Amino acid sequence: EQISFQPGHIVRGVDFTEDPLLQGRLYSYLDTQLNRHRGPNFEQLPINRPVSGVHNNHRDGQGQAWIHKNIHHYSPSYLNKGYPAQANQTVGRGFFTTPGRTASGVLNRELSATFDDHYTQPRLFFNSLTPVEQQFVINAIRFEASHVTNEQVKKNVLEQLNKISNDVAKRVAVALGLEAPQPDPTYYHNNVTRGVSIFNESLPTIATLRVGVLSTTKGGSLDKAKALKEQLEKDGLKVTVIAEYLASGVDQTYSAADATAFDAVVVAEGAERVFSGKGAMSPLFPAGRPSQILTDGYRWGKPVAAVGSAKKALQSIGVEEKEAGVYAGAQDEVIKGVEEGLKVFKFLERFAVDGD
Amino acid sequence: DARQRLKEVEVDDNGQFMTTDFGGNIEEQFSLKAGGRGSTLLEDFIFRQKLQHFDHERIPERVVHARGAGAHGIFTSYGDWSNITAASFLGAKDKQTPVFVRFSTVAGSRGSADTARDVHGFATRFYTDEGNFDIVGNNIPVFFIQDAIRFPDLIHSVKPSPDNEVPQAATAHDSAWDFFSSQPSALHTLFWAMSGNGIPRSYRHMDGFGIHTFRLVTEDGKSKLVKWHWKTKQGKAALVWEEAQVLAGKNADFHRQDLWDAIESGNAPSWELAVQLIDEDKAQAYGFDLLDPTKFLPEEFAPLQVLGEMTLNRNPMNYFAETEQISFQPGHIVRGVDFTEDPLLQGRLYSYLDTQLNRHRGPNFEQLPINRPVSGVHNNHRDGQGQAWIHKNIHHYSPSYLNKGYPAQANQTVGRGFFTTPGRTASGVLNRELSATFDDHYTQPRLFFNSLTPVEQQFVINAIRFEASHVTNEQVKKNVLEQLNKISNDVAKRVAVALGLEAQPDPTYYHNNVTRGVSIFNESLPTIATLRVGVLSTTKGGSLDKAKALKEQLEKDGLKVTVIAEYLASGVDQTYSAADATAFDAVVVAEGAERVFSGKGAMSPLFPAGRPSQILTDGYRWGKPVAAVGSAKKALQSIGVEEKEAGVYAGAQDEVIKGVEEGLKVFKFLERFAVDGDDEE
Amino acid sequence: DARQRLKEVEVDDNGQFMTTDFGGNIEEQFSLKAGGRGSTLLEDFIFRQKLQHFDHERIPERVVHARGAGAHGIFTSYGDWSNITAASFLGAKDKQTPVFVRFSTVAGSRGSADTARDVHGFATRFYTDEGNFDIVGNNIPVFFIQDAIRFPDLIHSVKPSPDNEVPQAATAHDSAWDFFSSQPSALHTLFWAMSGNGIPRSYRHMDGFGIHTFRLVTEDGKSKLVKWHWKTKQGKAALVWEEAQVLAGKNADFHRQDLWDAIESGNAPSWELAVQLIDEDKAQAYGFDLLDPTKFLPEEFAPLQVLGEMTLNRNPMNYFAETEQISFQPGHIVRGVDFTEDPLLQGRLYSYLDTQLNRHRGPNFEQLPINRPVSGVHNNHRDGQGQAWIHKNIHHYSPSYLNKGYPAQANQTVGRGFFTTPGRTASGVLNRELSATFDDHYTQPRLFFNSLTPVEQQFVINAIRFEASHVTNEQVKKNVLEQLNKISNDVAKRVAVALGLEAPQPDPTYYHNNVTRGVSIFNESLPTIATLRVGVLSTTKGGSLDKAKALKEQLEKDGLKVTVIAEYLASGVDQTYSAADATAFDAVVVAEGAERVFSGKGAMSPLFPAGRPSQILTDGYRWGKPVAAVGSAKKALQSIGVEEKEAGVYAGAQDEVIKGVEEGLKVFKFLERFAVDG
Ligand code: HEM
Ligand code: HEM
Ligand SMILES: [O]
Repeated sequence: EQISFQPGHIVRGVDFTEDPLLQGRLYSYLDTQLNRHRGPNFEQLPINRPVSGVHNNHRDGQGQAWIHKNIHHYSPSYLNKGYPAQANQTVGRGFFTTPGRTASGVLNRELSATFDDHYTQPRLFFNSLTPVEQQFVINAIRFEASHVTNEQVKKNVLEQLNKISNDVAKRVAVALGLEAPQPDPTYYHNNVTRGVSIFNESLPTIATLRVGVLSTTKGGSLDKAKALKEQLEKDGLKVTVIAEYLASGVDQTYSAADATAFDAVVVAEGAERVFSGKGAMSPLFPAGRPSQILTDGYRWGKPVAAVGSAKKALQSIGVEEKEAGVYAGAQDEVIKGVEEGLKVFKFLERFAVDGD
Repeated sequence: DARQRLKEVEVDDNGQFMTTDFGGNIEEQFSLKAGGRGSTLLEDFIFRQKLQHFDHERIPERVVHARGAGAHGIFTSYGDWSNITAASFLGAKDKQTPVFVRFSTVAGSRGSADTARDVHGFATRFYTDEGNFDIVGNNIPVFFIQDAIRFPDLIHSVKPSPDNEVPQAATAHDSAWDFFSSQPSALHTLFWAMSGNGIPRSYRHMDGFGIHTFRLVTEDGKSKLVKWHWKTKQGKAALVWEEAQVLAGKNADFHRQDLWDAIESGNAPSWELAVQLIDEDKAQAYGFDLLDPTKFLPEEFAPLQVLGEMTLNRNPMNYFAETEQISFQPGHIVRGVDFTEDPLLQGRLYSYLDTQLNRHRGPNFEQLPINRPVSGVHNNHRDGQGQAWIHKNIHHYSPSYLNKGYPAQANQTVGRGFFTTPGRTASGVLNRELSATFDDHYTQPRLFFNSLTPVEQQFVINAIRFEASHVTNEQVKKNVLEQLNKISNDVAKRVAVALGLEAQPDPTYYHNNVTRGVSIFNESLPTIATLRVGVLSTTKGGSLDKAKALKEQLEKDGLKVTVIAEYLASGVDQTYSAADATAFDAVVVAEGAERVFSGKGAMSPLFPAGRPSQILTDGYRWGKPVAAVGSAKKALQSIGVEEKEAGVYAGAQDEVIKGVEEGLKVFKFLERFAVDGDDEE
Repeated sequence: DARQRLKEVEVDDNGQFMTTDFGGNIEEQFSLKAGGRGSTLLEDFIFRQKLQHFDHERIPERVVHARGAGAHGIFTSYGDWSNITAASFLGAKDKQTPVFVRFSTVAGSRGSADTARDVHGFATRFYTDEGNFDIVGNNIPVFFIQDAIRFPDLIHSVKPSPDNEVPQAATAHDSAWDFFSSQPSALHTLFWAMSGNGIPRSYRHMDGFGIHTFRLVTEDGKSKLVKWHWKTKQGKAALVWEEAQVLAGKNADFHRQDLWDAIESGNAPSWELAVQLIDEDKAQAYGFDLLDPTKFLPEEFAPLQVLGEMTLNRNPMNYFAETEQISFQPGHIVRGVDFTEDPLLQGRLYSYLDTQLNRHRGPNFEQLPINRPVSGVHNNHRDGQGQAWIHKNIHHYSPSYLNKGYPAQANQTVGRGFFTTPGRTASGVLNRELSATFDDHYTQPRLFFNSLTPVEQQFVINAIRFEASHVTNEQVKKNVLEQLNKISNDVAKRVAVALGLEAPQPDPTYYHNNVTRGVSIFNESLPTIATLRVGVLSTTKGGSLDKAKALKEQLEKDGLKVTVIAEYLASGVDQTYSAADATAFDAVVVAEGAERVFSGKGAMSPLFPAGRPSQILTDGYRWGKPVAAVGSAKKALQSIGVEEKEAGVYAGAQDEVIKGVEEGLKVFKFLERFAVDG
């Protein structure tokens, strides 16, 4: 909470540029520490202290934590013998502004005309995402803009999106009940660039990813869930065994469990008894909670699985083993499948695209 | 070294390159500019981090006692006093505890003169091994008011008028004497402040008082009422008002320079810690209520018992970080000491904790190096502005299974915890009154006046005369007269003369009782070490060689000698232009220097006209020992002083040295001050 | 009434019962206690709200200029100055703007003496109808340093030594003169502070200067370089150092009481606002760079042109809320004015905004009554500590469809917005350097010294002699002499005498004999003696008091403040000898018959310190004041070795003394009583 970042925390060998956003940040971060720490000595706090040593003629201030020896706290001075001494580019490893930087032109309250294109690179970014990745962007916009009560603002938003892509504006306009505007091709283009997409690449490792194992205290499901858990942990996964209560080997109750906590959900064999009938109706958890966890995990694109007879749990929510990211069969097959699925992480086959 | 613990926070910049406050070597003598004669750039991070720290240097001055100075030292107990207190720092003979002491005035702001007339603060912190114990005292044993809720009224009335902020550091204005006359409990402290206690010669020449009755408590819970006393081993000594006034202009740092010089020269000042001890069942047995802070306990009823000695022998390294930032509290109490139901002390406990939030602008001020105890802090406090530690215990609450019970409760029988005096009780109705035992506002002011010497009494009357003559309102002055008349009809009569008001007796509280230990001028000093002699000389003739030999012999006795002349020739410490009699405790004219007291040598571009005659005149008129060697006798003659007057020494070097050193013990020669009735025909 | 807008925040407690800060009538003279002699209860909410507020009264003093006093007034424009500036408060003849001015010293803390020797602040706020415009000036036209990044260095060196915090409000110590000699740009302001400008008689007797070159800008963007000047209508007047030292102890409030009294008695002080105006192309035309704040522009090259007059006629009602809390800023600029590339001014703009965060502990200090503009505040700032308004505009951002564009942008053409001078350009490399045109630190100090009268020069010599003699380090004193030698060989030699050192050989590089007008104090008599003060030394015995009353009545007819002094406060006596000192008066007059307290029995009363009447008269003579005695009282003058034929000493009948004293007060200080080297 106390650490105080600053873009002006710069060292020899680095300099700024005339980026007008950066320029004002340098002022704002120093000044704002005076509010958050109500004093000028916040760099003396342990988490803010440098390791290299502080030697200057600053004194006093609220919460002054040091006692300075040098009583000639000024420069230049004969009485301190020139110490602390000036450092620059040539002596003392001092900071220095880049020697070649020049100023030229009128003092202005303006921005360079070179800044005026606000649409090309939004179009470039959208172009460089996968089709369902693109649909995530449009569905975010659809959700967000649907909260705007003012009609004119919504049309203003559409007018601006239409300058990025006519198809984006058309697809957002449907959610808003607004007309598809006519193409404004000035900034349209089809170029792509690497390194901006998330969903076009599988994960380099699955270590620390979380597997929820839905089990039950009745029968022999928990012993199988423990065996499933110990194998998954060998790959560096964090595995939570879930049941009706905290029996031996249970990490969490159904009452406290949610699919949002896990990157994969697998039903232990025998636990299909909590997905329909009497085992699904219990005072120890909200009605339908095990089915809701599997439904959530499926609908949010996670790897989902069931071992042996627990395939019935997949059937009870209309999910088929045919599907990508869905695994059934015996334990070793489900383990290998779930582990492969975590590399994919999100199975975008389960998300509808406009006109698909 | 009493400052030893502070060495881990000390910063040495010698031999180093300049840096920012976040590291990185820099230059910070030129702003970054857009072109040769261009404007300064916002990206000059070096400029802004430099000037931001400058712009935020100041913190609020103390709401009272803003003006003062302090030093580190050692307290040594003279014995194992566990028969009267469980306090650790008093638990063994020759047990040593580091101290810090700050002295101060009260009314004036941070930059006002040391030699204003005022009550003086005398605050000691003991860094004991069972926490910080503070005795936040004054150089006067009684306070103005009886209930802490009245403190803003007193302080508002003696501080400057709120419309023009006039006058600085002075009680000599309408509102102060309106309050003194409307709130007669104030008359006792007023008399003390009108005496030598109001204009002491130095911090080292003051006694100190806790004022309040406190309690000492033993391990088994038995208690005794106690008054704290500091007895100066340098002797009490005071100026005269007409000299203190000039000194306020010539050297506003007179007292803080005095203490700093005494410590640097190896003449560390000392005070003995002494107590008066009273049985609980005798709290109301000495003619007043010992809960009443407007009273002191006469030593004839309970004598002083010395417990130990404090010696102040280290100056601070950075005044701001140590002296300005230190936060005294009467709530800084330890096992073996307890409070009393004194209604003034009661509210102080709240007020000194609260005011730290204003001065330090955060609740972690006890983490400042000068405020930290040496004994260790272990509790469940967390966060706060400027939190300087990183706590390991994540279970920051009690009671708790998870933290195993630690940090654990300490009380009377476990962990040497603090405990309130076990026998203390409350009885009666909740009330907004004061006990009728507090009613007498005049008897002890009269006892104090009765116990001063005749010229000392005249100093008191002349201070009131000076102060009350500044009161513009006629009725306030008459109100002051009526209240003074209740203490002493003669005092009221003699004050009335100066005010042009009419002199009748009101004898309800009159009496003739005296008590010891409240006078200053009835006793000579036990040592003249560190006292200052100004040797007036000249650069023409042989006077300087003689002045140097005079200085040499005087310095052998521990005196600080300043040889003065027209310019800084070899052997001269100060010029006449820069010299004034207020800086010295005695003035000696070196032989031959009589040439600068008349004729050509007295009119020179190098110093103001008449300056050597003025230094000698001031010195004589202010009661100092004055002297002239050999032919310099003529300088005494030129100002009309005779060679055989008390405290005047003429003759050869050896007898002058001897006479001056004897006169420094007397310190002030009071036959030079007229007393009412002296001028009658 | 200049204070009219402040009347809605004034609070009258007369006729009322005491309350808490949250309402409810209370008593607050007794703590709540458990039993008759019992402990105070935590539930005494009355006690804690009263003491909490007292406990938190103090705010940090100003980092510099901590010691000062101020007043309200009116500024009146003498003309329509639209030909040189778009500034609205200068836009019509007889246009009136409320002002508040604070005067100050620099080094001392809040309780330090007014008559310490120092540079003096002279800060003026115009509450214009287009925002607050501050001229944050000094009583001296040049500053110590050339780049704002060196301000902590200067101030640390002048302020008390950081080990013991000694000395208070004084440059007379090692670190300051080490700095003056290590940083030679400081010598010009140093000389000014060593002159009468360092010990002025009153705030009302100081000129004022913006110091920096600014720009005036017309509606069409044309600009002129400008120097701001305040010219006192009371005349410039100074004390002598040996007098200012005594006055520092006898009345630390000498200057703040002088201004308070003058306003309260109907003697409102006035200053004329005047400018020097030069073209852009003159920035380096006069042998120095006009961006250099260690140089002033001689009036021979550009004369003063008066624009209007300011008169201070209202004292504050609450010092703290008005004088203490007011926050000046050179950034308080309005349309029609612009900055220059003065590297000292440049950094001030950052510093005064930032420091308010420390002094007021929050971002809303402009909302305080003394800081508020009269022209209205409309922007999208919100929240912050102590937010005192309730904003109606919920769309607190721009640009925005939903707020319909309001508040709207204002610039040169729309809405009378501020605008930077359109022709200003930047050229060259980013640099941490100063222009070589800033190099000469000695010519103008010499010019200043050359332009003082011979005794006025001795005062500067004797100030340096006094100051430098406190420097304990031998080499620093030698470095001082080497730097003084570059200004004047004679100055160095005369200074070296007091130091017992040998002055270096002449260094003629910067020597010259040029003089310039308007920088001297003692070469001009005072234009008015109104508000000047006469101490009348009388006695209660005999008929002296009646004559002193008649002498007082006649003197008051010429606008003088008269204090009749005697042994005690008899009828007609203003002050006792015990309370009196010569520092309080501009002239001292012994009333006939009062010679009886200068010798014999009458001089030995217990009612005052020995010799007090003779010391008052002695002090007044030696400090250069007009002194006089009526009739038989000339024995008092003879008792101190002074005689009637001297300049500024008057004797004879009452009619003769009054006429002589009043004309002597115009001269103010008689310089024939001060010895000059040689
Ligand atoms: C016997 C009565 C009193 C004595 C001997 C006394 C003594 C002192 C002393 C010596 C100081 C300055 C300590 C230092 O040098 O830092 C001080 C400060 C102070 N006093 Fe008192 N005082 C008394 C009464 C009171 C009362 C009744 C109150 C309020 C209820 C009060 C409130 C304060 C405050 C708020 C400070 C400022 C503390 C700080 O800023 O650190 N005093 N007092
Ligand atoms: C020509 C040069 C300067 C002049 C004429 C000048 C004048 C003044 C004056 C008159 C005040 C007192 C305002 C008042 O009465 O409240 C003041 C205060 C102050 N000055 Fe300057 N000064 C100068 C240089 C500087 C510089 C170079 C800096 C820093 C870069 C600086 C920083 C400050 C600050 C921080 C205050 C305190 C303001 C406040 O607390 O409200 N000054 N100055
Ligand atoms: O300043």
